[PDB]
Amino acid sequence: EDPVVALVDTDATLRCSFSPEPGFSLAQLNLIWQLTDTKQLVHSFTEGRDQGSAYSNRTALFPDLLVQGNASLRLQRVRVTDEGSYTCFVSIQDFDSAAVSLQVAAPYSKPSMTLEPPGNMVTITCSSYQGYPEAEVFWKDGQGVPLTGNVTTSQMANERGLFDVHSVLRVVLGANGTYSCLVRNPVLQQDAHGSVTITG
Amino acid sequence: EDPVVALVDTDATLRCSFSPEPGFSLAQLNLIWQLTDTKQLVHSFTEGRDQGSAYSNRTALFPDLLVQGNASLRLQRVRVTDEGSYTCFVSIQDFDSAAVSLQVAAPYSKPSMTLEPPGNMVTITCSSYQGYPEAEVFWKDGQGVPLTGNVTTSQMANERGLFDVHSVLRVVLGANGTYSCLVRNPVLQQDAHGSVTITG
Ligand SMILES: *[C@@H]1O[C@H](CO)[C@@H](O[C@@H]2O[C@H](CO)[C@@H](O[C@@H]3O[C@H](CO[C@H]4O[C@H](CO)[C@@H](O)[C@H](O)[C@@H]4O)[C@@H](O)[C@H](O)[C@@H]3O)[C@H](O)[C@H]2NC(C)=O)[C@H](O)[C@H]1NC(C)=O
Ligand SMILES: *[C@@H]1O[C@H](CO)[C@@H](O[C@@H]2O[C@H](CO)[C@@H](O[C@@H]3O[C@H](CO[C@H]4O[C@H](CO)[C@@H](O)[C@H](O)[C@@H]4O)[C@@H](O)[C@H](O)[C@@H]3O)[C@H](O)[C@H]2NC(C)=O)[C@H](O)[C@H]1NC(C)=O
Ligand SMILES: *[C@@H]1O[C@H](CO)[C@@H](O)[C@H](O)[C@H]1NC(C)=O
Ligand SMILES: *[C@@H]1O[C@H](CO)[C@@H](O)[C@H](O)[C@H]1NC(C)=O
Repeated sequence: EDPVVALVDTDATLRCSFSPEPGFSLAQLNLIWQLTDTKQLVHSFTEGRDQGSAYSNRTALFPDLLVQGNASLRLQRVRVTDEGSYTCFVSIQDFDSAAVSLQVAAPYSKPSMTLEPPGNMVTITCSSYQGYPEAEVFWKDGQGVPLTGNVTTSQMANERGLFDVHSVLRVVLGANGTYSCLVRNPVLQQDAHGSVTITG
Repeated sequence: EDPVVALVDTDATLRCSFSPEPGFSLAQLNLIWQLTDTKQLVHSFTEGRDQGSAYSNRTALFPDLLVQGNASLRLQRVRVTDEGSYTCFVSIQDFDSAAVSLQVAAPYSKPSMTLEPPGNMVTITCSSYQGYPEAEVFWKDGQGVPLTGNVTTSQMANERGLFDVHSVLRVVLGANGTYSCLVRNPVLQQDAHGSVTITG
């Protein structure tokens, strides 16, 4: 740049320039015109808006032209007082984002078993403590095979969000049956079991 | 990214990343970690400083590692409540500057001439009005040749900064002399003159 010569009482243009990326949008652009030496503010374009002229009320941008990278300032009704160096600061912000999901877990304790002590309906109870998230519960006999029966299973969360699972199987008996509870944590893939065996 | 699995009561790390330019410095970087859905603030690094953890007091950056582009966040003493998606916003600011100097000008009016009316010391007076900046003043005879003599020249600025120049030449007379004043504006390179001619 050479200096800009302006007749007193006329309007003048102070050049400034940038090269915008194809992405570009004015919400990115942050633009300050300042008196070089003092660093007093003259005109600003920030946060997708054209703020005013700061003190003068005699300055303007070419708001239709910014997006194309013209940050030149227009100074009106020039006067001796305006003489000096002006500095144009142009900051473009490129914002990127990434997301990350946190999955929380806790293990369930070894279950504790309970019943009402051979063609009779009896109830077995599986209780396992303080795991997260909700567990998958499986009842099965001693050779891995699902037990038939009515099972009620509830899972109750404490103050800290952790679950205690309480699962109740009502069965009719067979003289030699083992009965098992597997409490699974899907997320950790940890398995907890207990089992009663009934002969007599 | 896959999701991050954290045992309750342990510490976990949420990854985030950037690729910095060789220029790069932390005063450029603006960094927000937010709960994706709510958009509540978790942790920020702005204006060359690491602001705190926002609400939790359980979060940290790796401040020694930012400059290399690691914006990962450390979450401490994890709990069910923390479960969710987190979003990391990374804005880098590249600031450029240019300076432009405004040189103001105004033209001087045609000078007006005055004297005390042939081997006598007389005084001629050049007055020119409202120019800017200070002018160069030249006294000369009628064939372009500098006049010898004592010249006093003063330049006085009005309310608006503009100069009136008043230049006084004291000469001894020669029976046939033309006397001239050239008032020059260096900046505009406009010349203003007046002249008296003296026969009798
Ligand atoms: C940013 O956009 C600006 C807004 O359009 C551009 O400004 C324009 O620039 C063009 C090309 O250089 C100028 O065209 C020239 O204008 C002069 C007229 O004389 C000057 O004096 C009057 C005062 O009476 C004042 O209005 C201006 O300062 C004038 O420049 C002609 O002699 C030339 O032949 C030619 O037509 C436009 O005048 C100018 N417009 C304004 C309002 O300044 C600028 O070029 C762009 N900058 C960048 C970096 O891209
Ligand atoms: C940003 O910088 C981070 C700070 O150093 C980097 O984090 C480090 O990443 C390395 C490489 O992947 C990890 O090394 C692995 O760590 C695990 C240890 O188990 C995890 O569990 C404990 C909880 O008890 C917890 O401290 C962490 O979440 C652990 O990751 C090992 O099994 C691996 O073999 C290997 O050693 C560092 O542990 C990790 N440090 C921390 C504090 O997280 C990160 O890689 C950088 N990110 C980017 C984008 O560059
Ligand atoms: C600047 O302009 C506003 C109108 O937008 C006006 O209210 C204010 O008084 C002006 N200030 C000066 C110093 O001219
Ligand atoms: C966060 O930490 C500051 C100490 O830096 C402490 O004064 C403030 O009470 C903390 N807030 C919470 C909610 O723990």
